[PDB]
Amino acid sequence: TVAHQITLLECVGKGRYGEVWRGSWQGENVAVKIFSSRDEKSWFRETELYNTVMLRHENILGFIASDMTSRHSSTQLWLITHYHEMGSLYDYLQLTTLDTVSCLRIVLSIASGLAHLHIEIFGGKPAIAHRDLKSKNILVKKNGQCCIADLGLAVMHSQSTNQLDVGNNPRVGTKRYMAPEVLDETIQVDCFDSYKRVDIWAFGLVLWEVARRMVSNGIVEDYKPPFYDVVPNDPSFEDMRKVVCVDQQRPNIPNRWFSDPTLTSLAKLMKECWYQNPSARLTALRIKKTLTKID
Ligand SMILES: CCn1cc(-c2ccnc(Nc3ccc(N4CCN(C5COC5)CC4)cc3)n2)c(-c2cccnc2)n1
Repeated sequence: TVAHQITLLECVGKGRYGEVWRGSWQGENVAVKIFSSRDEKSWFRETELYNTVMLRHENILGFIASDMTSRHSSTQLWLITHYHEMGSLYDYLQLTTLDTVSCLRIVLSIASGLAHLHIEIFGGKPAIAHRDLKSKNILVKKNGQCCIADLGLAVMHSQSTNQLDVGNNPRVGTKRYMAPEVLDETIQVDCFDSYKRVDIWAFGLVLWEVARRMVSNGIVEDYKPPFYDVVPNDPSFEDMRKVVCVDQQRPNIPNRWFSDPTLTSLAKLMKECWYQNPSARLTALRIKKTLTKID
């Protein structure tokens, strides 16, 4: 049962991460991620998280089950979750432009999901850093809010024991979105705060991607990924470090943005996610409060 109770209907994505399928469970739409054979530790970590923690939130991909199963005479690792037909924020930002209300809805939902991850709840969940946040890791829901997915690189911290749980995963984050301290390998790995600060850096990149797609003064930019103009597709590790650490570049913020009320708040936020000093960066909770106030 659990995975034998599921019919894989159509495969909506294939990539390094493996495969994502739309499928039926009880005649219900579910997402089914089938992990690539290279990536069993991400499956194990995510199964470990969603099983040992009460991790449920509007803006976090809703867990249904994890399972092992045979197909084509080989073991497959499955993670089954709610299904969101609109797909990834990354693909959404190419299929449409945004007004002010829908841009703010999107980024605030993301900040809310991320704050919920970052914040320990007592008697309950530990603090959780995501460590691979990106537009391709964020699902758009029918109601226009988003939810965060792909918890396989997650790190946890509990105040009761003061134990940092970094797990055992050789996988590293998407290179395009790696904060400088990850690229120049100076991140203080023993301090949980360092990982929250990595999620904030990545959140600023996503915030940048979204803001760009908001119409202001009747105009809008084509979708482009962070640093699209200084690194190739599938950027390499040294590709990113030279741009981020040596040149210390940031995605460009048009000056005009500071004449638009909404874009002004957004551009101020992103700049305070990109401080090269990780301790200078806003926290997720502060981002949520700020966006909650915007109009
Ligand atoms: C690869 C990123 N990931 C997306 C999902 C995920 C979770 C829940 N629901 C959905 N549904 C969905 C619907 C439509 C589309 N499409 C949109 C447009 N289409 C265009 C062709 O060019 C782009 C591409 C595909 C994609 C996904 N996906 C998951 C996942 C799944 C299970 C467990 N853990 C994570 N990982």
